[PDB]
Amino acid sequence: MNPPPPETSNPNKPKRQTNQLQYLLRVVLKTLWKHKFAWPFQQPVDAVKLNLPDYYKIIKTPMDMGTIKKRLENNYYWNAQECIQDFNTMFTNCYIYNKPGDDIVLMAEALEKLFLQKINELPTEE
Ligand SMILES: COc1ccc(-c2cn(C)c(=O)c3cc(C(=O)NC4CCS(=O)(=O)CC4)sc23)cc1OC
Ligand SMILES: [Ca+2]
Repeated sequence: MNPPPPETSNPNKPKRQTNQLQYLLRVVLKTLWKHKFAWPFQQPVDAVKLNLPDYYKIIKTPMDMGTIKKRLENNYYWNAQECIQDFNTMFTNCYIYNKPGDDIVLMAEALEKLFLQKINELPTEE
């Protein structure tokens, strides 16, 4: 079985919007989401459908851009660092689970490169 997906809201977690969080949704996530290689990362890994019975034996901190998108839309994060951590977790999971130089790894590496280019212009907190 698949695990439940990561939460995208939590009534006990303080919510916030900041201009860096806006930029993460409006520019960074937008750019990655529309990229040709986004598709394997737009939703939680369906280990059942993909026949990966060991995926969640190995990956205990799953993350995907669909979750990140909903979190941003829900103002789930307190700061940009929390969101950046989620992107980094998503990339890292892909590197942990897959052989180096598998096509999925190259895709994640391309998205990570673009991610860093886009966050290079993250605005100051105003
Ligand atoms: C909607 O279709 C997909 C949705 C998600 C994925 C996918 C996403 N992510 C993040 C992964 O890490 C991932 C890993 C996958 C995979 O098949 N890996 C195995 C084959 C390559 S390996 O031997 O390096 C490790 C085991 S499929 C997949 C692949 C899909 O189609 C191929
Ligand atoms: Ca392949």
